[PDB]
Amino acid sequence: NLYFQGHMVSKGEELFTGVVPILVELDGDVNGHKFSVRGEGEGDATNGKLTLKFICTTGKLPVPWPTLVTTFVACFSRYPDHMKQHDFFKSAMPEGYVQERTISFKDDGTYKTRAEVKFEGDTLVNRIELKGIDFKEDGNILGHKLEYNFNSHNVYITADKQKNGIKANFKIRHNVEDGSVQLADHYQQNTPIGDGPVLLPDNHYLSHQSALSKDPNEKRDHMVLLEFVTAAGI
Repeated sequence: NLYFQGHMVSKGEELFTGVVPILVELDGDVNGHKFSVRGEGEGDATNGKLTLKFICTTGKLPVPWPTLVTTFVACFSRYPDHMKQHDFFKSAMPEGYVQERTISFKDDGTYKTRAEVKFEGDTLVNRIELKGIDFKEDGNILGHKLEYNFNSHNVYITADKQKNGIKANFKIRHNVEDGSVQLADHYQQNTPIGDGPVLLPDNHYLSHQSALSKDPNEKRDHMVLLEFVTAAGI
């Protein structure tokens, strides 16, 4: 008798009832400084929780770890039941979506990132290409003057019916070691990788909270990240 695979039958938010393994791979280039990062962990969409651990595979990371948190999977957001029809990220799965950002650091350079978030086998993969230009060698970023912590932020989402996708805009505040704040202007676009229909939502926001720590037994440059994300606004 016949055998049916999980994705032959199920799609969308149903692939996220359980705990999904995550793989993150980033190839970076900032002012000609090339680096790579590999991360792995789990995502629990029912609770809006994800745990990730990142290791710089090319040695010393040339930017501070907090500047990369936003680049390092909104499909694990906790959407309340009264907002199911507005969860674009889960509806594009398993084929996934493309996430593109421009991150303009105030008084400094800009990141441009292109990421594909999709299932590879039973693993949720976030594969990123990052290009950084016009950073100051003494600035807060290349000079490693950012504190190792992260603040909570809301990501304000609007539909983009033109490109069958999503748009978002938000400011990130990085604590600087001298007591000031380094601003990171995020502009974001999301478009489905596949051709199937996707939920295009009314205006709403994702609420992000993050916790960074270290593993004292890991000698490679690394970051441990706990994130909680929930949806709200309607």
